[PDB]
Amino acid sequence: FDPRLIVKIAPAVAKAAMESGVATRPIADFDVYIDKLTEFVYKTNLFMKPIFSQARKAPKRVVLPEGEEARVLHATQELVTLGLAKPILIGRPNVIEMRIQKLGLQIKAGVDFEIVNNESDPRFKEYWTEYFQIMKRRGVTQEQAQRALISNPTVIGAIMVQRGEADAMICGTVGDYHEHFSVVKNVFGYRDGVHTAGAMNALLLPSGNTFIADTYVNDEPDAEELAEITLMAAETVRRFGIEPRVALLSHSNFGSSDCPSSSKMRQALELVRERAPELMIDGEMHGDAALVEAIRNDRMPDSSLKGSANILVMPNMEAARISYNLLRVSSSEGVTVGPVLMGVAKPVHVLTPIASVRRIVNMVALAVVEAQTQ
Amino acid sequence: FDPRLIVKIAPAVAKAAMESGVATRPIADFDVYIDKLTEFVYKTNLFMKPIFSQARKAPKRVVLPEGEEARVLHATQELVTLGLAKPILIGRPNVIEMRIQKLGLQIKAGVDFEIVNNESDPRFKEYWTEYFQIMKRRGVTQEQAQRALISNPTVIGAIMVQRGEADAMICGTVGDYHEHFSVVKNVFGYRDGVHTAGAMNALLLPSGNTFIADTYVNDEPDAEELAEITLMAAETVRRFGIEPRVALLSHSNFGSSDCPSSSKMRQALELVRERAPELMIDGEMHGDAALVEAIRNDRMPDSSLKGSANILVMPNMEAARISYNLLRVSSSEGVTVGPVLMGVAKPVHVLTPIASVRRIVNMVALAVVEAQTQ
Repeated sequence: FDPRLIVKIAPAVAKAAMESGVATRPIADFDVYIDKLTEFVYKTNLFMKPIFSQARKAPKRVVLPEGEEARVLHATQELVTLGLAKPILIGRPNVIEMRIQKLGLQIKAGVDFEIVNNESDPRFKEYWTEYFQIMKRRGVTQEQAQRALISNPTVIGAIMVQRGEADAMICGTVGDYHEHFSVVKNVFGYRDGVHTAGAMNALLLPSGNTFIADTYVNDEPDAEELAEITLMAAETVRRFGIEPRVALLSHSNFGSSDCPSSSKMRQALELVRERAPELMIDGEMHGDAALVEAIRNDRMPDSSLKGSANILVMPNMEAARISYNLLRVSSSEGVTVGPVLMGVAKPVHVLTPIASVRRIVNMVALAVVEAQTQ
Repeated sequence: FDPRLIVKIAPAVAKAAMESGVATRPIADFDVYIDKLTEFVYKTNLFMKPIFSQARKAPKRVVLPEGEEARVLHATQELVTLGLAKPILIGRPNVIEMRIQKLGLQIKAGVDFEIVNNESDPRFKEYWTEYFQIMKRRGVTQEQAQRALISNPTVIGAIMVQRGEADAMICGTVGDYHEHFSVVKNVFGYRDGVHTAGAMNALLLPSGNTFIADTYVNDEPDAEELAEITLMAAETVRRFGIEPRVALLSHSNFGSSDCPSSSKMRQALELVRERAPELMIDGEMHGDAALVEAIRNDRMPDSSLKGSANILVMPNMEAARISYNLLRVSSSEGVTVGPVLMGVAKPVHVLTPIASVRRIVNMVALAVVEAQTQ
């Protein structure tokens, strides 16, 4: 599936046909032919297949709090089959075992996956003591914390990953985003060198692999907070293998409106350019200007952004979720990646309850993959 | 226990002893004497003894969501013994039975009291569908509504009282106040004719029995919200039998400060007088001027407030919660009543984790007494 196939074969075939004397239309723009063939290559990037392969090379421990949920179970089987990770499901062992037989799945407790029982836990005193020492000053009493471990699976899995029992965690298939995130932010803490976190959702457009952030974390991100989001999203996209072409989006077209929200983007731009000059980024611009090069070159030819931009940064959360949701039904394509969490010290990702099992498998892979590096 | 006993006996005995001539000091001012002893009656009224008796005549069904909690268990015994209410406890039936045996209480499940098992109840599909129809537009998904009924005890009892299966409810022994209250407000609804909710805590004091509001519901009540809190408190205290002496406390003393906090009080004072002129109330005043009649008469001769006040209204919850918390340990007396919820349509109250067993006993009684009427 190497992309350079089209770049090398079709010109060498057309030139050999032009010379062997069978071609009806020689092409004068023989170098532009080369350019067009790269335009296909920027689009349709295949970042998921390698990610899985490195996951197979070093499987890690992954906790899934919603063990009783059916979508979690279908993925645990697919994970054990492909050899990606060792899943630890939290929940009631009896309801999980009964549901597995109802689904027909062949995965079995104690071997394929390890069940942690929220009601009965031998380390139950250690987990609420750990959780209490983290939340004692944040308004969670001891009597609440014990009730917190039995009630919220997400709290249990967080304590495990911090202690070292589990290596990564994926949750959020049941429950609103901010209920899980609050647990994650408090226990794991911000990654060193970072003071704000962000969510990124991936979608496959006619424009190619395209990203949106921040989706579920920050309602009105700060100018400085928008900068830390862009940098991390650029690094994560680089880590997938795609070239980071960033675009700060707004209702204002390159200073057409001087409102506080459009002004916020332009300040963020100057803070990013000093931190990472090598990064390609330009704003603020209309959405269309970020995806269609022809529109951006008419509004400003000197712009450093080249082509369709793969990373899109939204001025506020509302612009993100309204755009991302509408686009998912507008460009029907398979789920590449769910809501990526960035900026947390331990490898964790949180999903929405409308995520497919395939969406779950991918995110668990992305976690194990991130968990190998430390 | 009649208060009028010392009102008529002690003067009449004094009048015959002066006629007999054996008295050494004649109390020539009998009417002043009558005023002195009627004041002693007014300061110390039990206001619980009639309540308990009323509960004994008609015990009602009370649901205590945190049934496993030991303090609830201790109170359930005294409720069964005194024949005050029909207790329905929610929790894991196995832990309750074990703790009962460790505690040595004579209450027997299914005999003295009824238990509803949170993990399994036949009336589960009906309850989550009932809670979902109230909370579908308030951010509760179908899947969330189910999970709430298994692990949120307060939600279970709320649905019962609204259905009619249970007559009243007493909760809050475990958890922050606002968690339980949020459940209560959305399910039961505001009482008709009221648009705000009020919490009242009572301490027997040197000045007498005294009430304070609003302690937990509203962090910064506006002017009309204070007025409604006042009127409800005057109604509730009149039920107790103590005549209502209302004083709107503030840092300003009768206009010493023109800041918005003091301005809010004065407006409410005019609002209260227009809605019901009969109530005895004067504001604003220093804290001390509401208790020592000597201090108030010096700042305000024609003050309508006469004597030590018993209903102190606060400008903001912080002043209230700090006043009541400081006085509860500076009085060191019987608990009387705890946080009295006012404005809710159904007979409900929420307590604090520091609530004693006597407080739970007294408060469960108070609720049974509320349930006799409709």
